[PDB]
Amino acid sequence: GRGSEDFQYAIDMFKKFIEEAAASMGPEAVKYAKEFLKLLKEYHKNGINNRLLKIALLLLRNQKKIVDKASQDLWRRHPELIAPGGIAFSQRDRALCLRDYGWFLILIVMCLVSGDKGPIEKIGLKCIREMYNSLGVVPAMMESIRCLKEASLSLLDEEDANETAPYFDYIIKAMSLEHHHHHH
Ligand SMILES: C=CC1=C(C)C(Cc2[nH]c(Cc3[nH]c(CC4=NC(=O)C(C)=C4CC)c(C)c3CCC(=O)O)c(CCC(=O)O)c2C)=NC1=O
Repeated sequence: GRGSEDFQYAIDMFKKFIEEAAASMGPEAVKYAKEFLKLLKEYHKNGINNRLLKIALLLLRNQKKIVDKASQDLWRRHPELIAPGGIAFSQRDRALCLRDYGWFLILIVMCLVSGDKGPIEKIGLKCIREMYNSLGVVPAMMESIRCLKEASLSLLDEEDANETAPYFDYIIKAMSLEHHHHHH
Protein backbone atom coordinates (compact mmCIF):
# COMPACT_ATOMS: atom_id res chain seq x y z
CA GLY A 1 0.00 0.00 0.00
CA ARG A 2 0.92 3.66 -0.46
CA GLY A 3 -0.77 6.97 0.31
CA SER A 4 -0.04 10.46 -0.99
CA GLU A 5 -1.30 14.05 -0.93
CA ASP A 6 -0.71 14.64 -4.65
CA PHE A 7 -2.97 14.82 -7.68
CA GLN A 8 -0.95 11.97 -9.22
CA TYR A 9 -2.07 9.69 -6.37
CA ALA A 10 -5.77 10.12 -7.18
CA ILE A 11 -4.97 9.68 -10.88
CA ASP A 12 -3.08 6.45 -10.18
CA MET A 13 -5.94 5.21 -7.99
CA PHE A 14 -8.33 5.74 -10.91
CA LYS A 15 -5.92 4.03 -13.33
CA LYS A 16 -5.58 0.94 -11.13
CA PHE A 17 -9.37 0.91 -10.70
CA ILE A 18 -9.93 1.05 -14.47
CA GLU A 19 -7.48 -1.81 -14.99
CA GLU A 20 -8.84 -4.01 -12.19
CA ALA A 21 -12.53 -3.48 -12.99
CA ALA A 22 -12.38 -3.27 -16.80
CA ALA A 23 -13.59 -6.84 -17.37
CA SER A 24 -16.35 -6.38 -14.78
CA MET A 25 -17.88 -3.03 -15.78
CA GLY A 26 -17.78 -3.69 -19.53
CA PRO A 27 -16.31 -1.75 -22.45
CA GLU A 28 -18.74 1.18 -22.48
CA ALA A 29 -17.85 1.90 -18.85
CA VAL A 30 -14.06 1.82 -19.26
CA LYS A 31 -14.48 4.27 -22.14
CA TYR A 32 -16.43 6.56 -19.81
CA ALA A 33 -13.79 6.19 -17.09
CA LYS A 34 -10.93 6.81 -19.53
CA GLU A 35 -12.61 9.99 -20.79
CA PHE A 36 -13.24 11.06 -17.19
CA LEU A 37 -9.55 10.58 -16.38
CA LYS A 38 -8.51 12.61 -19.44
CA LEU A 39 -10.89 15.45 -18.58
CA LEU A 40 -9.90 15.66 -14.90
CA LYS A 41 -6.24 15.94 -15.92
CA GLU A 42 -7.10 18.60 -18.52
CA TYR A 43 -8.99 20.71 -15.97
CA HIS A 44 -6.23 20.07 -13.43
CA LYS A 45 -3.99 22.04 -15.80
CA ASN A 46 -6.25 25.03 -14.98
CA GLY A 47 -6.18 24.57 -11.20
CA ILE A 48 -8.21 22.11 -9.13
CA ASN A 49 -10.65 22.60 -6.27
CA ASN A 50 -8.50 22.03 -3.19
CA ARG A 51 -11.38 21.24 -0.82
CA LEU A 52 -12.73 18.55 -3.15
CA LEU A 53 -9.31 17.00 -3.79
CA LYS A 54 -8.69 17.02 -0.03
CA ILE A 55 -11.83 15.00 0.71
CA ALA A 56 -11.04 12.79 -2.28
CA LEU A 57 -7.52 11.98 -1.06
CA LEU A 58 -8.65 11.45 2.54
CA LEU A 59 -11.09 8.74 1.46
CA LEU A 60 -8.62 7.30 -1.05
CA ARG A 61 -5.70 6.78 1.34
CA ASN A 62 -8.03 5.15 3.90
CA GLN A 63 -9.80 2.92 1.36
CA LYS A 64 -8.83 -0.39 2.98
CA LYS A 65 -9.65 0.94 6.45
CA ILE A 66 -13.13 1.93 5.27
CA VAL A 67 -13.60 -1.40 3.48
CA ASP A 68 -12.62 -3.40 6.57
CA LYS A 69 -14.74 -1.31 8.94
CA ALA A 70 -17.82 -1.46 6.69
CA SER A 71 -17.48 -5.20 6.05
CA GLN A 72 -17.12 -5.83 9.79
CA ASP A 73 -20.27 -3.80 10.48
CA LEU A 74 -22.13 -5.63 7.71
CA TRP A 75 -21.24 -9.12 8.94
CA ARG A 76 -22.35 -8.16 12.45
CA ARG A 77 -25.70 -6.70 11.36
CA HIS A 78 -26.32 -9.62 8.95
CA PRO A 79 -24.36 -12.74 9.93
CA GLU A 80 -26.32 -14.74 7.34
CA LEU A 81 -24.10 -13.28 4.61
CA ILE A 82 -21.01 -15.18 5.81
CA ALA A 83 -22.84 -18.19 7.26
CA PRO A 84 -23.21 -21.42 5.25
CA GLY A 85 -25.59 -20.90 2.35
CA GLY A 86 -24.81 -17.18 2.37
CA ILE A 87 -23.54 -15.09 -0.50
CA ALA A 88 -20.25 -14.12 1.21
CA PHE A 89 -19.62 -17.50 2.88
CA SER A 90 -16.94 -18.57 0.41
CA GLN A 91 -13.53 -17.00 0.94
CA ARG A 92 -13.45 -16.07 -2.75
CA ASP A 93 -16.96 -14.62 -2.55
CA ARG A 94 -16.16 -12.65 0.62
CA ALA A 95 -13.02 -11.33 -1.07
CA LEU A 96 -15.20 -10.20 -3.98
CA CYS A 97 -17.40 -8.30 -1.52
CA LEU A 98 -14.38 -6.33 -0.32
CA ARG A 99 -13.30 -5.76 -3.92
CA ASP A 100 -16.67 -4.28 -4.89
CA TYR A 101 -16.57 -2.34 -1.61
CA GLY A 102 -13.33 -0.65 -2.66
CA TRP A 103 -14.70 -0.22 -6.17
CA PHE A 104 -17.85 1.45 -4.83
CA LEU A 105 -15.58 3.86 -2.95
CA ILE A 106 -13.62 4.76 -6.10
CA LEU A 107 -16.90 5.66 -7.80
CA ILE A 108 -17.74 7.86 -4.80
CA VAL A 109 -14.35 9.59 -5.09
CA MET A 110 -14.83 10.07 -8.84
CA CYS A 111 -17.98 12.03 -8.01
CA LEU A 112 -16.25 14.09 -5.30
CA VAL A 113 -13.55 15.53 -7.57
CA SER A 114 -16.13 16.28 -10.27
CA GLY A 115 -18.95 17.38 -7.97
CA ASP A 116 -21.36 15.32 -10.06
CA LYS A 117 -23.09 11.94 -9.77
CA GLY A 118 -22.19 11.17 -13.39
CA PRO A 119 -19.81 8.25 -12.75
CA ILE A 120 -22.46 6.57 -10.59
CA GLU A 121 -25.13 7.02 -13.28
CA LYS A 122 -23.00 5.53 -16.06
CA ILE A 123 -20.80 2.95 -14.31
CA GLY A 124 -22.56 2.47 -10.97
CA LEU A 125 -26.10 1.84 -12.20
CA LYS A 126 -24.92 -0.64 -14.84
CA CYS A 127 -22.73 -2.56 -12.39
CA ILE A 128 -25.50 -2.82 -9.79
CA ARG A 129 -27.71 -4.43 -12.44
CA GLU A 130 -24.95 -6.85 -13.44
CA MET A 131 -24.07 -7.55 -9.80
CA TYR A 132 -27.70 -8.55 -9.15
CA ASN A 133 -27.73 -10.80 -12.22
CA SER A 134 -24.86 -12.83 -10.71
CA LEU A 135 -26.02 -12.67 -7.07
CA GLY A 136 -29.80 -12.41 -7.06
CA VAL A 137 -32.04 -10.69 -4.55
CA VAL A 138 -30.45 -10.96 -1.09
CA PRO A 139 -32.23 -8.70 1.44
CA ALA A 140 -29.11 -8.16 3.57
CA MET A 141 -27.50 -6.33 0.63
CA MET A 142 -29.49 -3.17 1.37
CA GLU A 143 -27.37 -2.59 4.49
CA SER A 144 -24.16 -2.92 2.44
CA ILE A 145 -23.73 0.64 1.18
CA ARG A 146 -25.02 1.93 4.52
CA CYS A 147 -22.04 0.33 6.26
CA LEU A 148 -19.79 1.82 3.57
CA LYS A 149 -21.45 5.21 4.04
CA GLU A 150 -21.17 5.08 7.83
CA ALA A 151 -17.55 3.92 7.60
CA SER A 152 -16.58 6.64 5.11
CA LEU A 153 -18.40 9.56 6.74
CA SER A 154 -16.99 8.70 10.18
CA LEU A 155 -13.60 9.87 8.82
CA LEU A 156 -14.91 13.30 7.76
CA ASP A 157 -16.18 16.42 9.49
CA GLU A 158 -19.79 17.56 9.23
CA GLU A 159 -18.99 19.85 6.29
CA ASP A 160 -17.08 17.17 4.37
CA ALA A 161 -19.67 14.51 5.23
CA ASN A 162 -22.47 16.70 3.88
CA GLU A 163 -20.52 16.92 0.61
CA THR A 164 -20.05 13.14 0.36
CA ALA A 165 -23.38 11.87 1.73
CA PRO A 166 -25.51 12.52 -1.42
CA TYR A 167 -23.43 10.11 -3.52
CA PHE A 168 -23.93 7.32 -0.98
CA ASP A 169 -27.66 8.10 -0.82
CA TYR A 170 -27.84 7.92 -4.62
CA ILE A 171 -26.31 4.43 -4.62
CA ILE A 172 -28.53 3.15 -1.80
CA LYS A 173 -31.67 4.39 -3.57
CA ALA A 174 -30.51 2.85 -6.86
CA MET A 175 -29.76 -0.47 -5.16
CA SER A 176 -33.20 -0.29 -3.54
CA LEU A 177 -34.99 -0.01 -6.88
CA GLU A 178 -32.78 -2.68 -8.44
CA HIS A 179 -33.42 -4.90 -5.41
CA HIS A 180 -37.22 -4.76 -5.35
CA HIS A 181 -37.89 -4.27 -9.09
CA HIS A 182 -35.38 -6.75 -10.53
CA HIS A 183 -37.70 -9.64 -11.43
CA HIS A 184 -40.29 -7.24 -12.86
C1 LIG B 1 -16.91 -0.03 -11.35
C2 LIG B 1 -17.08 -0.75 -10.02
C3 LIG B 1 -17.77 -2.10 -10.16
C4 LIG B 1 -18.71 -2.63 -9.26
C5 LIG B 1 -19.20 -1.94 -7.99
C6 LIG B 1 -19.12 -3.93 -9.75
C7 LIG B 1 -20.15 -4.84 -9.06
C8 LIG B 1 -20.18 -6.27 -9.60
N1 LIG B 1 -19.94 -7.35 -8.85
C9 LIG B 1 -20.08 -8.42 -9.63
C10 LIG B 1 -19.89 -9.89 -9.26
C11 LIG B 1 -19.87 -10.24 -7.76
N2 LIG B 1 -19.99 -9.39 -6.61
C12 LIG B 1 -19.91 -10.23 -5.47
C13 LIG B 1 -19.97 -9.93 -3.97
C14 LIG B 1 -20.37 -8.55 -3.45
N3 LIG B 1 -20.38 -7.26 -4.12
C15 LIG B 1 -20.82 -6.31 -3.20
O1 LIG B 1 -20.97 -4.94 -3.44
C16 LIG B 1 -21.09 -6.99 -1.91
C17 LIG B 1 -21.59 -6.35 -0.62
C18 LIG B 1 -20.81 -8.37 -2.08
C19 LIG B 1 -20.78 -9.42 -0.97
C20 LIG B 1 -22.02 -9.87 -0.21
C21 LIG B 1 -19.74 -11.53 -5.91
C22 LIG B 1 -19.61 -12.74 -5.00
C23 LIG B 1 -19.72 -11.57 -7.33
C24 LIG B 1 -19.55 -12.81 -8.20
C25 LIG B 1 -20.87 -13.57 -8.29
C26 LIG B 1 -20.77 -14.57 -9.44
O2 LIG B 1 -19.90 -14.46 -10.24
O3 LIG B 1 -21.56 -15.45 -9.54
C27 LIG B 1 -20.42 -8.02 -10.91
C28 LIG B 1 -20.67 -8.94 -12.11
C29 LIG B 1 -19.41 -9.02 -12.98
C30 LIG B 1 -18.26 -9.63 -12.18
O4 LIG B 1 -18.26 -10.78 -11.92
O5 LIG B 1 -17.36 -8.94 -11.83
C31 LIG B 1 -20.50 -6.65 -10.90
C32 LIG B 1 -20.85 -5.76 -12.09
N4 LIG B 1 -18.39 -4.18 -11.00
C33 LIG B 1 -17.57 -3.08 -11.25
O6 LIG B 1 -16.71 -2.93 -12.35
